[PDB]
Amino acid sequence: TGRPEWIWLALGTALMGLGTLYFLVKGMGVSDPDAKKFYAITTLVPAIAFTMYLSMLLGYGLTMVPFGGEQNPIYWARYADWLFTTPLLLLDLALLVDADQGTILALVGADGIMIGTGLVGALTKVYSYRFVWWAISTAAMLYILYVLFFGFTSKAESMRPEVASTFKVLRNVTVVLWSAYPVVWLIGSEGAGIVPLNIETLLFMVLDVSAKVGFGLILLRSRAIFG
Amino acid sequence: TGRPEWIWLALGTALMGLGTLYFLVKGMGVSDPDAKKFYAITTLVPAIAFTMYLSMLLGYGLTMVPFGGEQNPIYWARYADWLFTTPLLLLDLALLVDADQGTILALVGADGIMIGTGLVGALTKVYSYRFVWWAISTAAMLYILYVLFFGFTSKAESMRPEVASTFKVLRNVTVVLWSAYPVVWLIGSEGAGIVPLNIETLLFMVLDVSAKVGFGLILLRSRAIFG
Amino acid sequence: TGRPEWIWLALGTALMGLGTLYFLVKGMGVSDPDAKKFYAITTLVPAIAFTMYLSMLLGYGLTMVPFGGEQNPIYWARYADWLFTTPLLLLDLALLVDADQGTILALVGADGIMIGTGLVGALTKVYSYRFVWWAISTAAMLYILYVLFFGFTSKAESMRPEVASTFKVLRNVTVVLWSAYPVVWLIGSEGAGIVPLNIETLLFMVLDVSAKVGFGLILLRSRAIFG
Ligand SMILES: CC(C)CCC[C@@H](C)CCC[C@@H](C)CCC[C@@H](C)CCOC[C@@H](CO[C@@H]1O[C@H](CO)[C@@H](O)[C@H](O)[C@H]1O[C@H]1O[C@H](CO[C@@H]2O[C@H](CO)[C@H](O)[C@H](O)[C@H]2O)[C@@H](O)[C@H](O)[C@@H]1O)OCC[C@H](C)CCC[C@H](C)CCC[C@H](C)CCCC(C)C
Ligand SMILES: CC(C)CCC[C@@H](C)CCC[C@@H](C)CCC[C@@H](C)CCOC[C@@H](CO[C@@H]1O[C@H](CO)[C@@H](O)[C@H](O)[C@H]1O[C@H]1O[C@H](CO[C@@H]2O[C@H](CO)[C@H](O)[C@H](O)[C@H]2O)[C@@H](O)[C@H](O)[C@@H]1O)OCC[C@H](C)CCC[C@H](C)CCC[C@H](C)CCCC(C)C
Ligand SMILES: CC(C)CCC[C@@H](C)CCC[C@@H](C)CCC[C@@H](C)CCOC[C@@H](CO[C@@H]1O[C@H](CO)[C@@H](O)[C@H](O)[C@H]1O[C@H]1O[C@H](CO[C@@H]2O[C@H](CO)[C@H](O)[C@H](O)[C@H]2O)[C@@H](O)[C@H](O)[C@@H]1O)OCC[C@H](C)CCC[C@H](C)CCC[C@H](C)CCCC(C)C
Ligand SMILES: CC(C)CCC[C@@H](C)CCC[C@@H](C)CCC[C@@H](C)CCOC[C@@H](COP(=O)([O-])OC[C@H](O)COP(=O)([O-])O)OCC[C@H](C)CCC[C@H](C)CCC[C@H](C)CCCC(C)C
Ligand SMILES: CC(C)CCC[C@@H](C)CCC[C@@H](C)CCC[C@@H](C)CCOC[C@@H](COP(=O)([O-])OC[C@H](O)COP(=O)([O-])O)OCC[C@H](C)CCC[C@H](C)CCC[C@H](C)CCCC(C)C
Ligand SMILES: CC(C)CCC[C@@H](C)CCC[C@@H](C)CCC[C@@H](C)CCOC[C@@H](COP(=O)([O-])OC[C@H](O)COP(=O)([O-])O)OCC[C@H](C)CCC[C@H](C)CCC[C@H](C)CCCC(C)C
Ligand SMILES: *C\C=C(C)/C=C/C=C(C)/C=C/C1=C(C)CCCC1(C)C
Ligand SMILES: *C\C=C(C)/C=C/C=C(C)/C=C/C1=C(C)CCCC1(C)C
Ligand SMILES: *C\C=C(C)/C=C/C=C(C)/C=C/C1=C(C)CCCC1(C)C
Repeated sequence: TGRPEWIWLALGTALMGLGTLYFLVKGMGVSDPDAKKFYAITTLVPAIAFTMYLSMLLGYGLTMVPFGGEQNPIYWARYADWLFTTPLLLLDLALLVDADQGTILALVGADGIMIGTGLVGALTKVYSYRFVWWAISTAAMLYILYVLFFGFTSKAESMRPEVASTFKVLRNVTVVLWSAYPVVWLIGSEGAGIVPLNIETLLFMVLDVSAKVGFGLILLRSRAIFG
Repeated sequence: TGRPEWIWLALGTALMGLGTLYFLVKGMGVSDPDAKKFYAITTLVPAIAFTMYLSMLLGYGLTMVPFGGEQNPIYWARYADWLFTTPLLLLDLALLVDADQGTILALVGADGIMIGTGLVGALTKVYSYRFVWWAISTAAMLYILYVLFFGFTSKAESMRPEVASTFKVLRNVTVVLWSAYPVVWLIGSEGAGIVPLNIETLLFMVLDVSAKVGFGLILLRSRAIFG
Repeated sequence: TGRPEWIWLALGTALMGLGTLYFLVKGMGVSDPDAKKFYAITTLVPAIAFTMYLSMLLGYGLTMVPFGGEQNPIYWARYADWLFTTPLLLLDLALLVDADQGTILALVGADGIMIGTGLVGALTKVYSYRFVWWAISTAAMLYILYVLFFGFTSKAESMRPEVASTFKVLRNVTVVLWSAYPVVWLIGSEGAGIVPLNIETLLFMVLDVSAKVGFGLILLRSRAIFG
């Protein structure tokens, strides 16, 4: 159930909000129309995660789903967060590496499915079926990382050294971080309960703040984002 | 509860639908690819408000939320309306003043949060917490008006006189109208019941029709929208 | 109720998934940045329909709505599908014929309403009112077909012969297919039960696979999609 993890949600909520503040109060005197963009996408990610973590802390983003043979505590807010948050992150990588609108659209449709499917997977009452949805979502995810790692890196080799290198850093970080989510989900309170909801939230809190604030920090503090 | 306000919802529904008709049957012989755009965004706002007001009149957009210590009548349809309607309005101002894609994205993310947060605020069961959400939403809103008023106006000074002036009119109107919503909400049936749901709907009906039809009229009837 | 149509949903789910696979494993060695786009939009349509059909087969996309004087089986998943699927289809026609951003935005707002209204129509408890929503949705739809048929065709006459002709084929197909949905809906289990949910699903399954996979096949297998 949901109560003892309140602390990881409260600390997650705080780091998001400050993460939003620092990024906001940093990109104010930025005139470069490109940087101005990078700040917008990057600043919006924590602003969203903030509202959603806060909803979990206040107990709104928590619902109870019956499966297996019991009433399970499912934090749906996570997906309302990820749904807009993951695409924005993808967009940061795309502008940086200057991706084709056709590939951006594909990655954005791949992503929406990943979360959409992951949300359905978290609310399905037939315990067994949840894993079917987990599969479809993890497949979609790999598609995204295959393109980010191989496809994008290729597009990064035609940009100036600052960009190619910052992209490299960002690329390694998303690929490692992203693949943690599905594992955490599979062993958490949405799949096979091998790990308590207590620790699960402590894990998703580290994985999030790193992917949202961490990632923003790496990028925003480089010159890779200028013309 | 919801019944005695049926008349403000029925008259709101009518003004929206006619508002859609007049704008539609006005921009038909428009060839200018820019005006053609302004009509599209501007015409869609009332078309949406129509469907949503109609849902309130038909009782679908009304739900009952328990808080404080009673069952409260909450018209959720408003946000399903605003969520797409406010961003479109923002887009009208942006094309007019020729804003950066980075600022448009920021204002659109600021807006989505404002309504998203406002929706959560209207459905939260812990009476006290509703105001927390009200705060976050009103903060987001001010961000939007700060940019519209100071930021955009600045971008309007480099456009031809017709545009700068029409923008001025539009700018004053949105800033005054927008700031009424949060006040109406705070004193209405979603916050502290100082005002009955009866009058509340009469207020939101004036504020809406003015912001959607009124605003469209001001703009659409000027030459500010041409090349 | 929902059980005997499981077979049309299972066969629909399969044709979607394979439809996704074939399109995916076809557009891999495509370098043309335009084709690369057409594949993205076109490939995403079946990928979405897949997830949604699967949700119906697994029973998640089915809900029970009380109206008339009974409990009715309503597959809401259809609209979660159509909402993103129809706009993508519209986008295929638009890029092909090179439409104005103002018209694309109008058709996309027209479409969102059509499904949005159609969804409301399927969940409204006042039997009679459902038809009101059906009307608004069918009106929106005609608007879309009026533009596709007359407006777009006009834009197609200034493209090379391969495009104008492929567009013609695509145009006839969408206009005939699209207009079947509202009729099927009116006589199905969402309106007047003249037809059993059994056959209704067999009809929507043919109409979908044709509109999504069929349409993609026609387009994707022509050179109309290259520069
Ligand atoms: C413009 C765009 C193009 C924007 C589109 C935005 C929109 C479509 C995003 C949707 C995102 C999705 C992923 C989230 C939905 C998940 C869905 C499955 C969950 C839905 O449930 C929550 C929903 C409704 O809340 C409820 O109100 C109903 C009506 O009154 C009730 O019937 C429900 O029951 C009620 O649910 C709540 O309460 C339940 C309580 O039950 C009780 O529990 C207590 C516990 O102590 C006790 O046991 C009681 O006895 C028992 O009864 C609880 O269980 C439920 O979980 C729930 O709390 O909420 C609406 C959420 C809102 C939509 C979130 C928005 C997210 C943020 C703000 C988005 C910011 C986005 C912008 C758009 C991004 C910009 C970037 C772009 C430019 C790219
Ligand atoms: C393409 C894009 C990128 C598009 C995305 C669009 C989408 C994500 C927008 C979502 C917008 C959000 C903000 C609205 C959701 C708010 C949410 C909290 C409220 C959800 O509830 C409503 C929902 C479901 O209705 C219900 O069906 C369920 C399943 O069958 C039931 O379990 C629910 O209970 C039921 O809820 C209804 O009935 C309740 C009745 O209870 C009873 O009351 C009576 C009273 O007399 C009596 O007491 C009974 O005894 C008692 O039981 C009632 O209380 C509930 O309130 C409710 O009526 O509805 C779906 C709504 C649909 C999604 C609205 C769409 C809006 C319009 C058409 C959008 C047009 C948008 C286009 C996309 C814009 C284009 C522009 C772009 C280009 C920028
Ligand atoms: C980034 C974008 C800009 C993306 C935005 C995406 C988002 C906004 C799309 C929304 C689309 C809309 C149209 C779908 C919503 C329809 C709505 C009316 C229906 C909502 O209900 C379903 C929802 C919640 O499920 C439920 O969880 C709640 C919380 O725990 C519960 O309170 C609910 O009751 C529960 O509902 C389920 O279970 C019910 C069961 O009742 C029982 O029935 C059994 C039967 O045997 C028995 O009788 C039991 O006794 C009885 O109690 C059942 O009746 C309900 O129907 C339901 O199953 O589900 C969330 C769905 C999720 C949002 C779908 C996503 C769709 C896909 C994956 C989208 C891919 C999109 C990308 C974004 C496209 C990319 C292209 C762009 C670039 C253009
Ligand atoms: C604890 C908190 C997390 C809780 C708060 C609630 C929160 C959840 C809601 C907040 C809304 C949030 C979504 C906003 C995100 C904004 C972010 C995406 C912005 C990124 O930034 C993008 C820029 C767009 O730039 P421009 O205005 O167009 O400048 C043009 C210039 O003239 C150069 O032109 P040239 O190119 O031709 O040379 O934002 C515009 C730049 C502006 C001109 C300057 C704005 C300054 C700010 C108003 C002040 C900084 C913020 C404050 C310290 C406090 C934050 C609270 C918030 C509510 C305002
Ligand atoms: C009471 C009502 C509110 C209830 C109704 C239900 C309602 C909720 C649903 C309605 C759908 C609604 C969302 C539609 C909004 C549309 C709006 C955004 C349109 C704005 O307008 C944008 C234009 C796009 O223009 P184009 O076609 O591409 O023209 C190109 C030309 O050749 C010049 O080219 P050049 O630049 O190279 O020189 O719409 C295309 C222009 C067309 C070519 C002309 C269209 C004419 C109309 C079909 C007729 C006018 C409407 C009718 C009187 C009745 C309205 C009912 C509605 C259902 C159709
Ligand atoms: C049964 C199934 C339906 C169930 C599966 C679950 C499913 C629901 C979820 C799947 C996700 C799905 C949404 C993905 C849709 C993708 C689709 C829209 C893609 C359309 O395609 C768009 C391209 C973008 O191209 P690029 O990478 O940018 O190439 C640039 C080149 O260098 C030329 O540059 P130049 O222009 O300058 O000359 O996708 C990128 C091209 C890549 C570089 C090549 C990718 C190859 C694929 C990874 C392998 C093909 C797929 C596999 C056989 C199996 C499919 C399973 C799926 C999970 C991966
Ligand atoms: C908030 C930032 C990031 C980096 C979020 C990423 C989220 C995912 C990669 C989620 C993936 C999932 C999978 C692959 C399996 C089903 C459940 C998840 C949605 C958690
Ligand atoms: C339909 C047109 C307009 C101009 C709608 C504007 C809506 C807002 C500015 C809503 C603001 C809110 C705040 C600031 C506080 C919480 C509740 C609201 C969503 C009503
Ligand atoms: C999946 C592909 C297509 C071509 C889907 C098209 C869907 C429609 C044209 C739906 C139209 C409806 C109307 C006009 C009436 C109310 C109910 C519907 C949503 C089925």
